[PDB]
Amino acid sequence: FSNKRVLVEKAGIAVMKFKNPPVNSLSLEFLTEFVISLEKLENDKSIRGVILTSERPGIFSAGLDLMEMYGRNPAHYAEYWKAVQELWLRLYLSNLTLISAINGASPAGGCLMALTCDYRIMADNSKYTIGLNESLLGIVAPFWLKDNYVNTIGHRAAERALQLGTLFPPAEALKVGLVDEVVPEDQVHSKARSVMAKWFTIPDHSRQLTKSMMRKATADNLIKQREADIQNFTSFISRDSIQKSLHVYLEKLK
Amino acid sequence: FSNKRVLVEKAGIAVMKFKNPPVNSLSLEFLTEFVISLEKLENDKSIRGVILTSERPGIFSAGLDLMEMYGRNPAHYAEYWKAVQELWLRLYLSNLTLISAINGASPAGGCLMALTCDYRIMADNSKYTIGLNESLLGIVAPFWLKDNYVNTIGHRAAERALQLGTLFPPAEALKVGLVDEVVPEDQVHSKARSVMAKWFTIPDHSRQLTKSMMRKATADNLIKQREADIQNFTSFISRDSIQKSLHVYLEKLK
Amino acid sequence: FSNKRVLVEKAGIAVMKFKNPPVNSLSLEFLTEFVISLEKLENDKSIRGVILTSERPGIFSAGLDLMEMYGRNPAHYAEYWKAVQELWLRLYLSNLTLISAINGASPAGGCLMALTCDYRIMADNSKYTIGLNESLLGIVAPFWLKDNYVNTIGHRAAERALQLGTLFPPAEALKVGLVDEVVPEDQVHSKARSVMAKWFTIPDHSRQLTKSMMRKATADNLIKQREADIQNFTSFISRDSIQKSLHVYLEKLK
Ligand SMILES: [Zn+2]
Ligand SMILES: [Zn+2]
Ligand SMILES: [Zn+2]
Ligand SMILES: [Zn+2]
Ligand SMILES: [Zn+2]
Ligand SMILES: [Zn+2]
Ligand SMILES: [Zn+2]
Ligand SMILES: [Zn+2]
Ligand SMILES: [Zn+2]
Repeated sequence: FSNKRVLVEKAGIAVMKFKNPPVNSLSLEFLTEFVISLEKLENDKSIRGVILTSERPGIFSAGLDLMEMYGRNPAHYAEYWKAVQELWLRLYLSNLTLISAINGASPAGGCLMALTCDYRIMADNSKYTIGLNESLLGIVAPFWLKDNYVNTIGHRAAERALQLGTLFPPAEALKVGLVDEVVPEDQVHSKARSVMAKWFTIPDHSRQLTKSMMRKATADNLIKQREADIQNFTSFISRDSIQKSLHVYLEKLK
Repeated sequence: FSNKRVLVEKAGIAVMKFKNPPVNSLSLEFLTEFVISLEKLENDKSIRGVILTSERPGIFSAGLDLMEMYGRNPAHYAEYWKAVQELWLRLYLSNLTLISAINGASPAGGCLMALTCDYRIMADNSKYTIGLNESLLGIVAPFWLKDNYVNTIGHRAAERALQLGTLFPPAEALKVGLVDEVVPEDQVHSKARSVMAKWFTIPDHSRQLTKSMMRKATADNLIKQREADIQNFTSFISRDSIQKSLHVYLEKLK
Repeated sequence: FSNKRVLVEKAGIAVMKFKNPPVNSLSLEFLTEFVISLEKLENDKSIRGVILTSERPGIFSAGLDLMEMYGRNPAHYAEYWKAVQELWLRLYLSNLTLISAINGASPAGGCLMALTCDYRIMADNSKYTIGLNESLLGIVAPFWLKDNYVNTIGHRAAERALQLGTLFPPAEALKVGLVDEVVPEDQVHSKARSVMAKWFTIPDHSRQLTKSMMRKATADNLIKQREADIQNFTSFISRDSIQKSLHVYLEKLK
């Protein structure tokens, strides 16, 4: 384990901690190290579950790094987007039991990792909000992430949240079903362990087949047109009008 | 704007008011004027959102005009049904932000317009009920409208509501998620404006792409078999047994 | 009516009572008699609705009889599974109004019958739990049953419940929408009759077309690959590793 941008720690439970300050942005390095490390954990027969969390409280993950997609060549965008898809595909289809101990704000990209988990626990910190606010950035959530959201909080709620780019604070996220539980910040990790222990009481093979059964359609919808999705992101992101608002948004970030 | 059956009024917000008393029935004239007017509003770059409402409080819309489909020739039915599909397709796929200020009873057809909106606000008048009660009329909601309903209140609730032809009063409609908000009658229009203002804080292009993304599948399911849907309505509606109950239902309306 | 494993009793309402103690297991005999009897009721123009229930309070149905699928030849498994599909297809697609008066525990298979009904009423007995706990048995709910569950309590809830094999007691089942109503045990049957009476106020033809419309996609997904589903069950069930856990589970049942 590189243990550079993501620390992997540790019965049958491993913890992956985002270590990419200031805001655990999803850089290409990060996306790459995450998948590679996730794979080692999956082939490690002694690991049955994984808890995802930020090593630094405050921000779970700010999501994609806008810089990775500004003033770059098409080949890079293609490579980049493929890595984002990969991250989603590997998490969403993982045979491990995944639990998000959301100990910080988790907008857009950060929210996708949480959405791929089998259970989501959030810190009762009013400053922490989770949701897909792409629309506000002049961007739009990819169809597959959208389906993942729909499968989580319902089609109607997703329709409103995605268009308004809604970011839900703890109580609201719980009410809409975006998170499954809200506990005081200091209990988030221990609760993740409690819940994890329960999932471990489930025979691995049948749990995994059930999970696979629940998600194949959603994943397959992406896998069958992966190249087309990459081409579309490259086209859309390369547009001067969109490249532009990607600058005004970055500058306002100063 | 004809401003005959539908009044179009008026920053970036236009209001379309049903003006087809006694019950704002969805006559062919009405369906036709509505689409034509809606189109002018969509190509009017100064209009970003539209609030739908009855110019006369009490009845939002009674839905289709049963007379338009009794003792008519197949060619008429085909033409009629095509206009109903059109009304749904244009509203459901509109790039404008649509908000229903439901200031009256809104059964069947009236409910479809509300279901196509991006947000639904209803007057807290116990006499106002909204829902798809086709089954009671011996009729059945079209598959696409059914999918729209399913996407709104869930498959299970829709299954019950559509079979029982349930009409929900304010509190109930809110509880099932059919409407997003319930306010005192006199505040319905102002609230529609408040909410609308918020949606306007969302960059138009990304909001529109998101919306389009959420609804294409549903709409496309109709577009790919539009002619077949028209043929089916014509067959089903032309049946003597169904034409019959369409008389006993009309007579009881005296 | 054989009236051996299932008693058929009786305006326009018939009652089918599971009579296969000790636990109303879904034996092949039972599955066969149920379908045959259900068919007589459907072709009996004087019967419009059917209430399902256990003649013996305590256990609605324990679901499939594990013995029917241990140490058997492939031809039997194929025959068996075809009968399970049949039971689901006939109930799910029935033109009759089906109401489950759940007067006992209803795990796995028992839960499938309840899920196929148009309305579910449960006895307020804390000892009664309903849900699909296949995963715990080292088994997994078939895709079609999974879709039926998803259509009932939502995709997210189903994902959790199916993986954890959750069994919901009355209050919990009501909260998740698995059951539509919870009444004191002694009122279950009378309530089933009350509700049934209401569904009868709905014109049969339009109710049936609506229902058919709501469920064809789900059913058709199975019908188009029925043989493949049978082959898969036979393969999966025949595996020595799965045949094994099917013994350790049976032995622990002593
Ligand atoms: Zn590159
Ligand atoms: Zn800790
Ligand atoms: Zn610690
Ligand atoms: Zn005509
Ligand atoms: Zn007004
Ligand atoms: Zn006014
Ligand atoms: Zn046999
Ligand atoms: Zn009784
Ligand atoms: Zn009795």
